[PDB]
Amino acid sequence: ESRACLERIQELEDLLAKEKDNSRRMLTDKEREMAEIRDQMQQQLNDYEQLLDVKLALDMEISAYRKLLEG
Amino acid sequence: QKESRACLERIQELEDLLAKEKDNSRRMLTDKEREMAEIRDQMQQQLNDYEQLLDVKLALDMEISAYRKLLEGEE
Repeated sequence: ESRACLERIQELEDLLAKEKDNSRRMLTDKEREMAEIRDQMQQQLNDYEQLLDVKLALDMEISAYRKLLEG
Repeated sequence: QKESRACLERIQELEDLLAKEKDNSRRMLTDKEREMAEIRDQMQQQLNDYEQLLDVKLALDMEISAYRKLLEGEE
């Protein structure tokens, strides 16, 4: 084959290997971002469930106070 | 100036493979990105709810304060 053809084939083989490496890196990183945000969201869901519990415990305190007033 | 058919067939193949890799990559990134914006959206929701419920809580504390004062005896 001609020398100019071999160089172009070689160059494209490189760019394809380079590109497959870029895909692996960009995917790894976007999964890493994904795991950070889904954990952030889990912590938020937990803050809300803890707040719901504090709220539910005050409902019961309210009841005990009503029992003292309305008894 | 000519090149071989086999060579051209091989350059074109690689050029196609390279553009497809770029395509595959763009659309996997796009699917991540749309799933992340969908998630940052549920986090916006969850936070508005939290603030809403914090308000219920703050109002229960005021009611508790008022019952403690109302029941309070002298001396």
